[PDB]
Amino acid sequence: SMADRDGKIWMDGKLIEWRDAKIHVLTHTLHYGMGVFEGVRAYKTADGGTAIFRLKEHTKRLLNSAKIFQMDVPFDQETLEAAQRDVVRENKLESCYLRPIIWIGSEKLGVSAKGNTIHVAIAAWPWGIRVKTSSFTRHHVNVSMVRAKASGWYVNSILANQEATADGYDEALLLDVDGYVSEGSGENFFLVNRGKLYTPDLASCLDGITRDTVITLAKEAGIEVIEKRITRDEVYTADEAFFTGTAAEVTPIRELDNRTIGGGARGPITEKLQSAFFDVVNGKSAKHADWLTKI
Amino acid sequence: MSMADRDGKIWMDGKLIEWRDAKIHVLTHTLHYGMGVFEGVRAYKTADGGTAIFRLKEHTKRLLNSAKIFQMDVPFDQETLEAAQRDVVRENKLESCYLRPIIWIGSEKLGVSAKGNTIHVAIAAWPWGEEGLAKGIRVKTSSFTRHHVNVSMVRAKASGWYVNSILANQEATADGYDEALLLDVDGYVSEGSGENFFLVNRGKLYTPDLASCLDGITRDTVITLAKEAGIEVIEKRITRDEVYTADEAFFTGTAAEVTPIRELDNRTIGGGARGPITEKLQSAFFDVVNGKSAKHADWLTKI
Amino acid sequence: SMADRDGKIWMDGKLIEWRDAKIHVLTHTLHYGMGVFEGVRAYKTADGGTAIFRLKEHTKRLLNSAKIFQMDVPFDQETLEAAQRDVVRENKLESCYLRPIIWIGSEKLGVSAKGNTIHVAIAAWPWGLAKGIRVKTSSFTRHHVNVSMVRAKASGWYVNSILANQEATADGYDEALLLDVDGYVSEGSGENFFLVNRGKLYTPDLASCLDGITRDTVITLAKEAGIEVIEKRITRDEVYTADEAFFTGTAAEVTPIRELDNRTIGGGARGPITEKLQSAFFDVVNGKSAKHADWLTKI
Amino acid sequence: SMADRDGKIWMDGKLIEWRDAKIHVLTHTLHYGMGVFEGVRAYKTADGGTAIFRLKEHTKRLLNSAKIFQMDVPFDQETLEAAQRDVVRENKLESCYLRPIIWIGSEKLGVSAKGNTIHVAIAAWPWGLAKGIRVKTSSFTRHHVNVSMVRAKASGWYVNSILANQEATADGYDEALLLDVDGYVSEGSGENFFLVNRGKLYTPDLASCLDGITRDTVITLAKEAGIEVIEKRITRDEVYTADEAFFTGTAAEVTPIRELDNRTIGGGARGPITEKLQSAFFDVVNGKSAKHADWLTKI
Amino acid sequence: SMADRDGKIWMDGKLIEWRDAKIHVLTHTLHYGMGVFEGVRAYKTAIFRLKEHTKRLLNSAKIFQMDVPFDQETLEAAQRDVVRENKLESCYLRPIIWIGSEKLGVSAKGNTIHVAIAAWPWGEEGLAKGIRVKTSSFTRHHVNVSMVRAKASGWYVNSILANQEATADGYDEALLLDVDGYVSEGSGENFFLVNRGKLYTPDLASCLDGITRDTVITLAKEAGIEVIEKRITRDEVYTADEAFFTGTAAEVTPIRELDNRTIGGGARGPITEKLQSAFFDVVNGKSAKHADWLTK
Amino acid sequence: SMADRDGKIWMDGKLIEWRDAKIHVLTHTLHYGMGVFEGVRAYKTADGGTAIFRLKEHTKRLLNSAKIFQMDVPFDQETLEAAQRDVVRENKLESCYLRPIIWIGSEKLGVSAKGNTIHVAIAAWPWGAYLGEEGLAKGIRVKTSSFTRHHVNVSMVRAKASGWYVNSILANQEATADGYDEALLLDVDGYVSEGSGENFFLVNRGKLYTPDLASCLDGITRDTVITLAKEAGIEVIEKRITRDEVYTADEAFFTGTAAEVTPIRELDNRTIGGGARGPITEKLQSAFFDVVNGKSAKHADWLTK
Ligand SMILES: [Cl-]
Ligand SMILES: [Cl-]
Ligand SMILES: [Cl-]
Ligand SMILES: [Cl-]
Ligand SMILES: [Cl-]
Ligand SMILES: [Cl-]
Repeated sequence: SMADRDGKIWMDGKLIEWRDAKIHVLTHTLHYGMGVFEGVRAYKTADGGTAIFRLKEHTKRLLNSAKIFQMDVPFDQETLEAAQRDVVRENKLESCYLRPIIWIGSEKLGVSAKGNTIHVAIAAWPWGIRVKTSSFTRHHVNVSMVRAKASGWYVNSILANQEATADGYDEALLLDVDGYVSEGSGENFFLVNRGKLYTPDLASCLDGITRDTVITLAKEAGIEVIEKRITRDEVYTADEAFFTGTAAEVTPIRELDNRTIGGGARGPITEKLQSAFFDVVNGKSAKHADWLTKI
Repeated sequence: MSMADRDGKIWMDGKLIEWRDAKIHVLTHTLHYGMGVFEGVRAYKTADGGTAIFRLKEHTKRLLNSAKIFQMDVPFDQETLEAAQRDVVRENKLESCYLRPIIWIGSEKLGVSAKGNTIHVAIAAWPWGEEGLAKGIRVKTSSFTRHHVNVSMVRAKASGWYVNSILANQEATADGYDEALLLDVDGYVSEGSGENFFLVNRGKLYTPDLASCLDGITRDTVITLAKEAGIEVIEKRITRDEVYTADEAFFTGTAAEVTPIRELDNRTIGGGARGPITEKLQSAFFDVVNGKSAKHADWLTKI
Repeated sequence: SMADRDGKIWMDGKLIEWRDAKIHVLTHTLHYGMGVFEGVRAYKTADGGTAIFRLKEHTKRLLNSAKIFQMDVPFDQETLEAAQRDVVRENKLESCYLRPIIWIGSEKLGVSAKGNTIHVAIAAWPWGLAKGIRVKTSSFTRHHVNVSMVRAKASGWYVNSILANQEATADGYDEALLLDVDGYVSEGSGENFFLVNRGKLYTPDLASCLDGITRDTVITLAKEAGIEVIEKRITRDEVYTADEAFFTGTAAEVTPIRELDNRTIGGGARGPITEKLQSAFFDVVNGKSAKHADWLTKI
Repeated sequence: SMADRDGKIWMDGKLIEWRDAKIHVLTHTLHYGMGVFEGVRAYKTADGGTAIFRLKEHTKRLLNSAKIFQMDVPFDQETLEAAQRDVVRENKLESCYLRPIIWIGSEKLGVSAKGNTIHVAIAAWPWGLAKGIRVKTSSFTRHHVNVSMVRAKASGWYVNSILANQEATADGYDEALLLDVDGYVSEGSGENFFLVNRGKLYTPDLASCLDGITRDTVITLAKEAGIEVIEKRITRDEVYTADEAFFTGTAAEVTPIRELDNRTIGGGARGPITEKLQSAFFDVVNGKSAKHADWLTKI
Repeated sequence: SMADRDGKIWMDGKLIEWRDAKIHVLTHTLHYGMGVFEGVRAYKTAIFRLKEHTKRLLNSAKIFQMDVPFDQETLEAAQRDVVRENKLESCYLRPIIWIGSEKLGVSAKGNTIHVAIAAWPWGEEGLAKGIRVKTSSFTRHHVNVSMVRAKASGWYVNSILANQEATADGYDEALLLDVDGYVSEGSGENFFLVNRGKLYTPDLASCLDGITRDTVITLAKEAGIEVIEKRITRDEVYTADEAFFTGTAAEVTPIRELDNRTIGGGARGPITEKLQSAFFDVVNGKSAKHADWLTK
Repeated sequence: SMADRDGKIWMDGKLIEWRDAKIHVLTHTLHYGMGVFEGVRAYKTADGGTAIFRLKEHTKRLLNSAKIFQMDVPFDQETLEAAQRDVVRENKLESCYLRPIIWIGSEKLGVSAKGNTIHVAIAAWPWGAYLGEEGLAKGIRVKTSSFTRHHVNVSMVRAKASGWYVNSILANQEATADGYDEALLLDVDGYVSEGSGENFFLVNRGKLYTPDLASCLDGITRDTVITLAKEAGIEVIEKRITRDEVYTADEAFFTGTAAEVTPIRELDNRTIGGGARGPITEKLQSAFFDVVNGKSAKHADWLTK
């Protein structure tokens, strides 16, 4: 169990024993879906030291998700950044994944309840493919607030992922309400064609930090980056395709809907970009030193 | 105080436990990812002094159907869950009350796509708008759009589904209205943030088709009573401006019962008060839930 | 010119000379399109009298159109039903067409002006069907129900109708048919649409189309004759393969459609259900129907 | 009252007295919505003179709007420019707002009227900014681009604006922001919409929104400051999390938005890029810019 | 091979030998998709609803403004003669109308409108136990892009794509949603669901106006079953009492699972069984009532 | 009749007599619409030679269309490039039109037949530019269709497939029935997509605008003109375009293999600009003719002789 572990969790202003990070079943977010979270990675750098990747941007995105929902968080940004470093340090972790989550408490359990506590907890733990286009449609931008990385949004991801894996695929790819490629269930989507890098415009899809990272490295590598509406059959005829996300970083996609992408192998743009990414997270990059925060 | 900090009994994973011991870890799958399902059920103090749950079979069927939509294997069958609900009312010494069964995904693995998590079940209950029911309420059309039927499984009564309802209800209430009315992605009226919507025009009863909206038990109840009153019930696509010109309008829901709407977007609905068909359906609904109907005695389970 | 006539117009409470029914170019409705109107007919009835068809319902729809716009009309329904009759009476008209219109006046220009006078004016003037018309499906799409309030009969909504109708008549067709934003048949540029197939009467559901009073009249008549009426989404190619089709409107009445997009509808002339409904309609407007006498108001 | 004033209106070829600018209530545009207008300003300049801002571009847009609707305007561009200056000059106006309007007359009052006169009239009259306004996202949806011709500045277009604007003001906000049919931000009820993020300027692509002359002025100024301008689909929650946001229009000039849907924008006052572009805009309209002197016409 | 067989095909007004029914590769329909066809069955008790199929055929040509140089009666007799001359009994008839080889522009007019009719002899436990269906990730036709009442060669690419998607992952058939996300139909069948004793089907909207559908609707009504045409969500299927497909090929086929969710008890439902039996009793001439649906 | 002619057609690996290139009526693609084709030109060039224009990209696109449909084409790309060339040479042609087509054969005729032969054929024939010459010089009259262009998750719009053309036939017939030269289709959202066989361009204030590659086809002639435009220093913008943007544009034109670069002088009875071929259109048309006629060192690899 992830519940049954030795360690420390930061909760509501202090470190507590991991197993004591409990709440009641009548917690608003459990019933109604309004809570926000992040996924942040720490890496063991070439130093031998450990640093968190883009800590500032992730924490700002967390507080912005809360802002979208008018959730007043009782901690400033600096407290939350320091808390995340503390969780890595006091758990004696090196390469790990951090999960900050902000949720609405147990005072009142109507839909419309106001006056519930806004809770915050932070835990951490140590830390090409075949893809199938999902029969489930990606979020509508005036139904769901797709810039807020919110607990309720993942039902659609779960459904899509479960569909893909039940039939033996590695991951799902979702189309938007107009039938264009939007994203994977937990990742942003990219395609390579004629030496140029394409990605769905920032419309229905999440505003990813790994996406932002890859986009910037591509421009610095002199690769043209185009944001546009992409049809499923552009993917089938692309030269390369890949996913980006905090968990997996850059994953090449060798097949969609049983149509081989390019030669079926990892492509040279995908490799150059994957390498440039490795250099930046292992702290072998002078240019992007400010993306790594040592614990 | 707080809903967590109470004396009584909650049924959880097969047994009654003390209320305060119904606890989950913060790394619980549903808390992070939104896939969980719940019901809201009412128990009423009936005309004969007793207590009875209203449409327990149908709510418990719907709960299990919601889990089925999500391929959540519930480790308890329907009969067990009906009996557990009656136990929670009994052992908390409740009369008129609200029941809240909830099924969620546990703490074993915390990826999006983790499989082999425990499917947990809990049932809590607690005791249970006089002006609104009599005079009607003021409703505002929301700027947020109701769920798309191939994005969200709108027949499944799911935790994640409610973000949209909170946002719409917060907008209405911030500007001083009683409730929100949401339109679907094509601009037709769908439903309230926790209620189904009806309108009356020239002695006929209209409701949005069972398209983007929840398949509501109170809705089903009111439609059956309407038909038993010889009232034509028509499922159709309804524009916001049909509402503005309707003879009457109202909401239905387990919490909401039958709540008349006297105003939408600052346009008065008919005479500005409870309408005569709304009152008739409201009144027949109250007879059925207070155990004063012989026809619908089978909708009440003594508890 | 419609402006240069003898006779009387009812304006803001009283009968005035026709030519004196004038407003300033800085009238809010002229600039910004928020005004509402109606079309109502009077007929010569079998007994030689003259009577307005469904006066109550037309006036209700007019005050409802205002209500939708939150336009506070300074006259009640009894007053506007009385005034309409007065306009027919004083202009010595028999068979004619009435045009009440309610608009926002001249005190303040600017989109968001509050405090303008809400004016009312009623004018009236003297006023295919056996054969069938040729129709063209428009390349312009009909109103979205959350952009325009389609239950309000509003000045601004008719830009769309003008574009469609001009597109049709420029290429030699009689009228346009408009599809909705989903590609399904909605209505003509100023009339509701019906189709007949295997003895049943179909018509687009009351979604984006106008709630026509002629539409309602003909639905009622159809039901009373034992014809099944079905309101559904209709594709253009159900029209091509239908047995009959027609339009309804106050000015139209029931007009048969013999061709859509150069595909012949049925045998290419007026069909038998259309004929029966037309005949039923004329019995009601000419005062031959005891059942429906309260649809006619004498004077 | 805007009808009851001293001054002169240019109408159908000549200056006439202001109160003589009258039309009949049976005027086609009043009933059916197809007429077009333009909003133009004259500003007092730094040399003490007075000039109209982008007269040539506003007049072209007006004539384009009529073209889109196939309204044959009986005056050429040069005549209409001279006419607008004559209206400013002859009413002894300095800082003012000018409103050329073109509409369809009174000869026939059917929907589909051929051979109505195309009328033209021009009037003019004398004519928050600092750390912003509070905006509410409308429940009404913005125009569909194949139902309404959104490039044509059309009387009927404004009914949607009036509805959104009244909804926002009724609840105590300053203005509405409208989403398009797909849920993306389109524009204000009378202004275009811009957001700033990470030192770049974003605006909804010219899709469902108006082709603004202030919008154009501001985009040009931005690019001349070396600010990157990107047209893209913008979600409402992108605005909640943006560094800055503002509106543009002829009447609004550049108005900062400090709050949308009770979410503070940035720090909740006017932002640095908005202030820069606002200052640049005022430098150009007050004639302090040699570079953009050809945007001003001496009166 | 279907091209290499003993028999007769009726083509452009006369019976020719089967292997003689040939066209050139520069045939307009082959390149541009505008052709129309039918599927008709004959049963051992009779062609089933020959008049109605032949009328739908001529209506499809009409929608496309394809002038067919034969009347309905001629085409009805020809179909009868094609079954006869191949000495067929239980069989499938395929009339096809297409556009010939005169001009290969998109916009070419003055191409010949050809007609050919073939037939050939004609899933028990699928009919008995029910099938496993997968909701497609391809969307069903838009009704102002494709003329969905016309049974048109080009309309079948969407069907093929979907069917292949479903079969590749081991399902029996695909189910397609429309552009709005509602249940439309299978790749060659109409869709029905039963709930609380009542029969539901997507409204005639994006779906094909099926002859088997119509048959089944009429039997249901005669049996006193309420039939409702409405928009249906995919999750309404998952929680339905019963579901099935109708089609000239599919007859009445139960659906026992959709997207790995069991429908009701996982077998053929009682209202499905009753409808399927009414259907087979009609096609095998065991019902006086509907005698005028069979030709002999 | 295109069936009744002297010449050679390449079919399933061989040159045979034109008239022998026959199939049965029971051919899957005739019934079900799954087949794919190209249109490709050859021109007589500056030195008396003749060359096929962008053969590489037309043949890669053909095979990609098969890919999208999962049609296993039994020849690789080289053989098909050479086969197209063979067919121009043997029929002794110069300025001509080539039509390769890949279709599903006659073994099984169920919808989901998954065992047919994948057949391939190439035909070519001559092209007379004078008959379309005045449209090229003076521009054409276009009518917005009441039919909507393909939805990108119903039809695979990057596959140039036999079945997509029903929509094009319908729109074209509607335009030509009422006396217009061509149709313009709007997409499911009301924006300008393309003509029934051509990509659409607009010019305004010196800049070149075209519909984003969304529901419209990824035209080789579209790509050719965008490239030439960028090389001439013209800003190119791919955006959503309303129909009233065309009514007020300074110039407009269609591109396509058949249509080359064809100006549009009127849409929906609204004159485009001065009502004649505009200057930018003329420049880009001349650059296009320069490239196809072998008058450009910059794009010499687009011609195979
Ligand atoms: Cl993550
Ligand atoms: Cl509830
Ligand atoms: Cl009328
Ligand atoms: Cl303005
Ligand atoms: Cl079949
Ligand atoms: Cl071509």
